[PDB]
Amino acid sequence: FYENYEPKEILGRGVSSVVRRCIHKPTCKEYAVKIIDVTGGGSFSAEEVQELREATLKEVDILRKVSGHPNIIQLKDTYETNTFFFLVFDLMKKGELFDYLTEKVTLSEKETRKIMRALLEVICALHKLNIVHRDLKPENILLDDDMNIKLTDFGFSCQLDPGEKLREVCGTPSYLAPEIIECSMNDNHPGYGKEVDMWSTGVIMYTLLAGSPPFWHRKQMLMLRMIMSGNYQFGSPEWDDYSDTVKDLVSRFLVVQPQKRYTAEEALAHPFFQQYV
Ligand SMILES: Nc1ncnc2c1ncn2[C@@H]1O[C@H](COP(=O)(O)OP(=O)(O)OP(=O)(O)O)[C@@H](O)[C@H]1O
Ligand SMILES: [Mn+2]
Ligand SMILES: [Mn+2]
Repeated sequence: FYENYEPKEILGRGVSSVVRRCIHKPTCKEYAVKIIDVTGGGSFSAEEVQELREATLKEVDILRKVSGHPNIIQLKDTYETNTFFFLVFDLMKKGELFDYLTEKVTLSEKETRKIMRALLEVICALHKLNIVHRDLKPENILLDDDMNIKLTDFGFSCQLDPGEKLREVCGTPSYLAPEIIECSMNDNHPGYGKEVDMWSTGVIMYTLLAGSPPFWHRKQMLMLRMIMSGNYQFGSPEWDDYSDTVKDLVSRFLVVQPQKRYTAEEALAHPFFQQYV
């Protein structure tokens, strides 16, 4: 990696990796490199290190499969050694949607419609290929020069065989679909699928508008109970200025029963996105 790229400053860090800005020596163009330390540390037992190696490979695999979409991050180069993985992506200058939301506090309904439209189009493309992202959140949505969205972080992503379900619990609890929490509680649960992305997308859209999570609590225990029950509300002091149309959309995502939750294709067909037909 270091023979072709000059490593710069840290752009981010993950549980087992570091993301740094870097310069491609030959071209002198800048990129971002996600460096994954497969060996990690203590909890990284003989078996764990391999758990990561295989996961990274899946990540790269998905990346390669979705390469080419205007709003998905583009994997440009990869390198591997007996310890680290080096994924090279185009550099996202305006950073994370999370950072942006941090400054803006909340976003307008028109801006949110801009972002949501692009996001749904991405998820629609991922779902069309039977790929579940499993980590849809503001932190994994980056921004380019023109403030256009770029979905990143396919570290928990999986391309599913027809009818294949998942059972592992991974991702930020606040964005976890009820099915994921259910599954962890009971082994006799049918596992989960793509629909989890749609719940996450719901949490996201809500937070963009409200500047806060639909579900939250001091104790994770009750927070999860809230998610499971789907007990969230359009807070009286915030949601006043937004149209009911957006509130109908948000509510169609936050549906505890996967089978009755909106799909990306349905979401995009909702009134909220039909002004110029
Ligand atoms: N192409 C990019 N351009 C700009 N900076 C980026 C890029 N990709 C990642 N970063 C930054 O690094 C952070 C981590 O990237 P990424 O989400 O892939 O890491 P991770 O270790 O998988 O994350 P997590 O801890 O959520 O699992 C991002 O949130 C972002 O701030
Ligand atoms: Mn991430
Ligand atoms: Mn990740």
